[PDB]
This record gives sequence, structure tokens and C-alpha cells, in this order.
Amino acid sequence: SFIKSLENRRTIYALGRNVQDEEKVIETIKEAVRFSPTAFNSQTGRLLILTGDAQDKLWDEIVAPELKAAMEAKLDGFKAAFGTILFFEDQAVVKNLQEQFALYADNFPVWSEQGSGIISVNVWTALAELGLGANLQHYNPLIDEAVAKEWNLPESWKLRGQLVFGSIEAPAGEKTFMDDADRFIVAK
Amino acid sequence: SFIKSLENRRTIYALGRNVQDEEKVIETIKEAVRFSPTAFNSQTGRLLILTGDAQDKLWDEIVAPELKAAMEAKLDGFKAAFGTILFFEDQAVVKNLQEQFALYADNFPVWSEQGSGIISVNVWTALAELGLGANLQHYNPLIDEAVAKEWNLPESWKLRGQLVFGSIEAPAGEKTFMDDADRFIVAK
Ligand SMILES: Cc1cc2nc3c(=O)[nH]c(=O)nc-3n(C[C@H](O)[C@H](O)[C@H](O)COP(=O)(O)O)c2cc1C
Ligand SMILES: Cc1cc2nc3c(=O)[nH]c(=O)nc-3n(C[C@H](O)[C@H](O)[C@H](O)COP(=O)(O)O)c2cc1C
Ligand SMILES: O=[N+]([O-])c1ccc(O)cc1
Ligand SMILES: O=[N+]([O-])c1ccc(O)cc1
Repeated sequence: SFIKSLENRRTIYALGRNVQDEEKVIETIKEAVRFSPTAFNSQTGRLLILTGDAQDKLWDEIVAPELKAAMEAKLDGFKAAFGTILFFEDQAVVKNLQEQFALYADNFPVWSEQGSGIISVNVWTALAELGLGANLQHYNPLIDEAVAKEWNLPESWKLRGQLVFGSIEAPAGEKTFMDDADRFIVAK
Repeated sequence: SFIKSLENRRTIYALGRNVQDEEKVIETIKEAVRFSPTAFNSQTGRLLILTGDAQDKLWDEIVAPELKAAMEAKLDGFKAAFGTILFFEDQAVVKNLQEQFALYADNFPVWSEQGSGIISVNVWTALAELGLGANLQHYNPLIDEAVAKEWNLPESWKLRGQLVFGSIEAPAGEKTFMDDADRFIVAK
């Protein structure tokens, strides 16, 4: 059931590294992105998938100093996770679409952002089906350059979000929902 | 399989009205939105679901004249569908979040757009699981006011997309995919 899959996906902050099959996890991440729709089939999403030492480096050597340097002028729960999936949008593709179809120039950035949300939650949900939890963070644009430098990423990759994932060590908290009447109108 | 569900969702342009259980369709649309994540659980998405006479009115009395009036200075494939789901984002909620958390003021519009993509494709995919096809159009902002007037929608609902849906009358066309090596980087 697809609806059940959606419902199974939740924000999980308590994450560990009790992950049985890392290759399957990577395969599933790629498939979730692969089968996600994008305007003009532009496929503007780009991923950096960090685990092990790279996961440690991101949070200890990049995020923490950047935050501390920023503040002045506990992230250990994130580091404890199995990995982080950093989602970017390729601005070179966006810009070329704007040039090729000048009529829709304003739309491509919008559709690109929508596309980021799309692939982020599809991956999030696919991981949840594997029994893994995740949470979505936004330390961009603060960590952008350090991440690009560390992993030699093209300048055209615009960081949009970081999905931290791993074994579920504590359940999701409570969540409320709007009144249906306030967000759905059905007309015959 | 969630991955299979993703793969089953495709753009279908040839749509009909051979829909067996309209109530189940409506239920599924609501559930897909309900169980979609949004920043701060803000639930900014709003839907207008048109079928029957309303579906006819949208395309004959709103979209076509607006387009023709615009051009001067065939949509029948869309009208032939069973319905249209118009996705909006509530700007009143966005603006209140900007006020309540001024630090993240710039992020909420971005996260709202991402949220629109998210609920759009979750609905799209849930409909596909029911055996229904759909396609996603963008005649906003051209039809915005006419739609708001016709169905008495709040001014704060910002139209983002229109998902046309119905029975599949012809299969999806061919689609290509990027090289994995050009969009996924895995680091240990
Ligand atoms: C576009 C988007 C941005 C989000 N930003 C953050 C964030 O920066 N930090 C965080 O901890 N959670 C973030 N969230 C998680 C939401 O708060 C969470 O999904 C929502 O409260 C619903 O809870 P659930 O994910 O358990 O279903 C974000 C979710 C979405 C869809
Ligand atoms: C954010 C977004 C905007 C899109 N805009 C349009 C559009 O305006 N008109 C249209 O016919 N298809 C539109 N598409 C459909 C894409 O072209 C289509 O999803 C992509 O080519 C992949 O094909 P598929 O949907 O069969 O998987 C849009 C898709 C997304 C995700
Ligand atoms: O014709 N159009 O306006 C389109 C067609 C496809 C698409 O992905 C976006 C816009
Ligand atoms: O603390 N934060 O920065 C947050 C927390 C939750 C959220 O949905 C967005 C931002």
C-alpha cells in the first residue's frame, strides 16, 4: 500500500548505525531519485551520500565549526547516524533551460525547488520502507563551500537539504493534522 | 514495494472518465496530502478537486478563454479527463511563520514551494496505484483569479499546479535517465 508507505515515513531524531545492508540502502536511494518526476525530465537533482568516516567529517569538521564560527559572530545526534544524504540542484541545467525556453525562464527555478522536495521525500520514504529512520536538516547555505571543497563538487550544485539517516533508536513523536475542511474543497 | 509504486507513476496525456469509485479516489487524494511532510508541520498545501460539471467549466469557461485572450495579445484532451486537482499554497500561513520565526523568514517560501512539489507527486503516485493516470500542468498565474472567483477561494491560496487525472486511455511514452555517475556521489 502506497498510502501506508507514506504514513510509515516519519521524522526520527534518534538514529544509530545498526544498518544491515549498506549496498541495498544505496541502491534504494538511487532508485527513489531515478523514478521521481522533474519538469521537462530535466533531472536537476544531485546527491552526495556520506557514510562512515565521511559522515563523521561532515558533522565534526564542517557543520560544527561553521555553526560555532557563525554563532560567535548538540549536533552529536546527527553524527551518531549512519549517514547523511546531501541534496543539491544543478544550476547549470536550470540556467540552460532558461536559455533554451526563455518563455518559461521564471518557472524552472520554481520547478527545480519543487523537484528538490520531491526527491528528498521519495528517498526519505524509501528508506523508511527499509526500516530506517531519517530527518531533514537545513544547514545550507552556511556549510555549502566547505562541503563543495571537501568532496570536490561542481560549483553549479546548489545545496538544498541534508537528510540524516540510520537505524531507528527511538520512535517518532506525536503529530497533529489540520481539519480536512480547511484544506480540501471538492466540487462536482 | 514503494520503489515499484514510484515507477508506476507516469505522465499520462490520454485520459478518460472510466473511473469506478470516485469516493475512494477522493479519500486517497486526501490521505496522500495528509501524510506528506511539511516544514514545521505547517501543512501549507490547499486543494481544489474538480470533477463532472466543474471539470468542464474549468477548461471550457476559464482556461480556454484566458489562453485565447492572452495569446491574441487543443485543451480538449485535458477536459476529457475525469477531473483536475488544483494545488495551492496558503500564503497566510507562510507569512505568519515568517513573522513568528523571523530568523527563517527566507526559508518558509522555499520550503512551501518544496511542499507543493511533495504533495503534488504523492497524490499523483497514489492515483497511479489506483490504476488512474495523470499529468501535471501549469496555467498559473494566468487562470488564478478566475478560479478563485468561480469557487470562492481565499485570496491567500496561491495556485501552483493543476494535476489532471482520469482513466488511462493510452500508455506513457518513452523516458530516458541520466548516467548515475553524473548525479550520485557516494563517499565512505
Ligand atoms: C521542506 C521541508 C523542510 C523541513 N525542515 C526541517 C528542518 O530544517 N529541521 C528539522 O528538524 N525538520 C524539518 N522538517 C521536518 C518537518 O518538521 C516534519 O516532516 C513535519 O513536522 C512532519 O513530521 P514527520 O516528518 O514525522 O511526518 C522539514 C520537512 C519538510 C517537508
Ligand atoms: C515540478 C514539475 C513540473 C512539471 N511541469 C509540467 C508542465 O507544465 N506540463 C506538462 O505537460 N508536464 C509537466 N511535468 C511533467 C514532467 O515533464 C514529467 O514528469 C517528466 O518528463 C518525467 O516523465 P514522467 O512524469 O512520465 O515520469 C512537470 C513535472 C514536475 C515534477
Ligand atoms: O508545454 N509546456 O508548457 C510544458 C511541457 C512539459 C513540461 O515539463 C513543462 C512545460
Ligand atoms: O530548528 N530548526 O531549524 C527547524 C526545526 C524544524 C523545522 O521544521 C524547521 C527548522
